[PDB]
Amino acid sequence: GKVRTKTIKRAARKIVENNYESLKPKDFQNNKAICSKRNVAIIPSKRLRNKVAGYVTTLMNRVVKGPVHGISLRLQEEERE
RNA sequence: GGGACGGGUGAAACAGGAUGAUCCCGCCGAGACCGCCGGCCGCGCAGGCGCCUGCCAAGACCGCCUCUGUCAAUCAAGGGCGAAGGCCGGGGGCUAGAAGGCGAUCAGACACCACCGUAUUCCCGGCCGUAAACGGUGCCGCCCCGCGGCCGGCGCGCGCGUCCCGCCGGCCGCCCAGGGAAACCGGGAGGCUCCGGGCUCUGGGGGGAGUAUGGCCGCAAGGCUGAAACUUGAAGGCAUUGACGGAGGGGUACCACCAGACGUGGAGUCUGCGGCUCAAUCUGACCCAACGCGCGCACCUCACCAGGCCCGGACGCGCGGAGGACCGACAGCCGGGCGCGCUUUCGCGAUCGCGCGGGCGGUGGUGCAUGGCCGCUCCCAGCCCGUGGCGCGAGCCGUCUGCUCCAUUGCGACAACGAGCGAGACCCCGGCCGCGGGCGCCGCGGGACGGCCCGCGCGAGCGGGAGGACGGCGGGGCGAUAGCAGGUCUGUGAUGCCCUCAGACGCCCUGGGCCGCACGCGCGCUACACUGGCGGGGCCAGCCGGCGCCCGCGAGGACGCGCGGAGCCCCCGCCGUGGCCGGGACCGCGGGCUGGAACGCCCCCGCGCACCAGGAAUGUCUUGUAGGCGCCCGCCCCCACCGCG
Ligand SMILES: CC[C@H]1CN2CCc3cc(OC)c(OC)cc3[C@@H]2C[C@@H]1C[C@H]1NCCc2cc(OC)c(OC)cc21
Ligand SMILES: [Mg+2]
Ligand SMILES: [Mg+2]
Ligand SMILES: [Mg+2]
Ligand SMILES: [Mg+2]
Ligand SMILES: [Mg+2]
Repeated sequence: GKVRTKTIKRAARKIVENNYESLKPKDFQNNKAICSKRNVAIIPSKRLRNKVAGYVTTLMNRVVKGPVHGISLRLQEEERE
């Protein structure tokens, strides 16, 4: 499985926009661990958790290098003028 | 001049060439025709119109404080012009080319393709008078959204450009209203059921039939005009959804191909399927999507054939019955046998007997009356809902002519917005690691996620390299909407309606048959040998699993207890290319097992069929895979060339 279904992407986007300060991209361990938290998000199945975490890391580094539309980063401070 | 082919086709073959072709070059003759410029340019009443030079007459448009004064529009009759082909009489003869000839293609080809070639194509004079002669839209006249291009003429403005602002006329494109059955028109096909500007022509369901008979015209071919009888229930127009296409564009798959591998069809044989035979050889299914499939047929299984027992007829109503309803039997004959039948005479006692209503039962029929279960479409990626919008409407958008994915899987848009099903996720199995427990290795968890690096791409995602037990859908299960006259009434206390119901299609018993064989083929098995056959020896599997002693050559047999695994292969020798020690079909004595009963199955001696690698055709397959080798379960009294593993 390489193409990721819609559910993965939508939930991953929600997670990033919600928990951004504690998702360091480029690692598959931190993000998996954080997604394990129920205060963060709940995954019924192991494989789904790994899949979601992987997409979350790829989205997070894509964003840290160049933020995207549809994901809110509160960057006004450096673009509010 | 030079020296061997040239022509033509998808590929070829007829015609041409040492009598020098094809090719190069120069000259000569004749007759057609008028290119690239050439056009949402133009002219003309239409048909139609393209070399240079000269001559002749003509025409529309524009400009005008020119002239006349209703002189106009449309039109049967009548007159004139009129593509191409065709005809008459004269000229001319190069290309092409009806007819004709010939070579190919084809089952045929007198057609499409190739080659030769008459009339014709050209000019003069004259007939004919037809075309999808189409803008499939008659002529005159009025009003009418907006934008724009080109042609001709004239005027205004300036910074004088072949500038831009206008007017008339012409040729075009898009288009709001409006119109329409709609396609579409909008310089009208508008101003019209709110249905009257003027003139002429045509039509009244489809065929018969533009035919017959008359008339006029013409050399002719033919043109103009133009019925009836009879027959028929639809024929047609515009548009929607599907299916199909020897239509185009994107994709995809060893049930498709490339590259290979292993095979089948050639023999012998197991089995099933048609045909023949019999008393019966019981039946279902016939391209994918019937033919080792409806889970192993001596009796049952079993319907089919030859024969025979029994009522095992509930429950109600009417009549009879213990002064005796119904039921069994020793002995002798006929009967495969039975108190089956008969011949004498004993026994039993209401568990009922006859009729009428009313049952149960039945591998009997319709799978085209049905339920249920499968097969196929489908080893697919597709299917729909609420609100909203477009159309009179069936319907359309949502649900994608962009880029990606094996995938309506995703990125990014858009009169659509928002959800759902299928796909994924999901469950079983195996590879690595940990904990716990442990008669027997079996319970709970981690781990792999396109995660890291480098290239690209906004994007999702593609290519390469690592590290790791494993790297990119590892093998299976589940399986959308809608549908089929697919199979099944012979799987069932699943069933409607038919047929059978006391000489039974009920149930049971003895036999036979389903295996019978001039022949056609479907899935398989054994071989055609030296990469081998025989003998002796050594040795390791998993689904899982039972052994000792003694007789017997072996298959097997009598005892007694709980204990236990192979072929290929490797080593040593013989055989030595001979249908031979390859091959083991077929057949004759014999010894055993199961079973009430061998037609069934094993072992021993003997005989030793075809087969020398298999035509036209055709099937399957990408890693622990094909192929080769063997081992257990299923149905099973005995037996596996079958099927699941
Ligand atoms: C009109 C002549 C026909 C003669 N043949 C028959 C055999 C044949 C075999 C071919 O396979 C190689 C072939 O490929 C081009 C052509 C032929 C010709 C076919 C001719 C039939 C003709 N009409 C049908 C379709 C067709 C297609 C063609 O392909 C272009 C073609 O080539 C000239 C001719 C034809
Ligand atoms: Mg002519
Ligand atoms: Mg007309
Ligand atoms: Mg009217
Ligand atoms: Mg009418
Ligand atoms: Mg009519």
